[PDB]
Amino acid sequence: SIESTSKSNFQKLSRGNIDVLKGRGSISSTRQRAIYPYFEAANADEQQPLFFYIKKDRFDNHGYDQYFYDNTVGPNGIPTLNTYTGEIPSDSSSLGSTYWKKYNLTNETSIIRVSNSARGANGIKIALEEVQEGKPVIITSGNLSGCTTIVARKEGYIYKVHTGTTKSLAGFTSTTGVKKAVEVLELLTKEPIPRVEGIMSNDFLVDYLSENFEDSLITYSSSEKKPDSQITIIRDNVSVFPYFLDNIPEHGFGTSATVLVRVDGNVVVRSLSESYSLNADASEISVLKVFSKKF
Repeated sequence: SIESTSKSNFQKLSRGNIDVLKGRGSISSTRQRAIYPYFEAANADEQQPLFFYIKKDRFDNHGYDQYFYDNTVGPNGIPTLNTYTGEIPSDSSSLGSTYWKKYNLTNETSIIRVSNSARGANGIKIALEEVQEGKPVIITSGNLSGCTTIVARKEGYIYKVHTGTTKSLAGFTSTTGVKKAVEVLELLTKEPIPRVEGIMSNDFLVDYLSENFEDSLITYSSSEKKPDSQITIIRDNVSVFPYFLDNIPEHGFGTSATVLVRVDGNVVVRSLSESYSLNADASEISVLKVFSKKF
């Protein structure tokens, strides 16, 4: 039953098993419910004037944060960063969700959804030690449609940033989007005055992550039509995963989910990025590429 299968899903997750998320689509909902783990968030948006926000506060029940919101979508807009519990991992606001609209992970699972901002990046910083046994945490990116996500670890903390644009600013994500993501990482790593003024590209992001974090994973779109997006440098402590590759999938989306679970007293961190294809009516999905990484 949905109930028995969902309980089984939870037990697998609570034991640090990330296979429970493989090939089941994106986890994404606009629901808002307070969760137990403390974490910090930040935003860097490229509007005029430029905008920056640092949040060292908790997300409360029933109530979006206007600075992590985009009123450009739907009859009343939608949040770009929100927290909720696992009884409903995905809802009708998510086109890349199938399995998670039917089955769940129970209310004992906590979820943090981090989307990109209108013209920039949103990011969070969470301590591994904040996780409690039997209460797994999932950081989800929602559906990726050209945007970039970054997951990285540094001195007991996991950082996850999602950058891109909701509008059709061609070439934005691989350039200005990178600048916004780096500014957010700087703000979350005790640098109140970030100064990222050089030439931006995905290569810059790889070089930056290599120099400032222990290990990281970049989930992005690689396109010859927008060469700044193509990575040409190699760094041993930076893994890269192109979920979109030059018009392939012609119709689809990417996913990025990171789990933090305390198993037998030790907090484990695993990340999973996938690429899916969608049919004309967007009613069925097919997994194409998968990347599994332990932090």
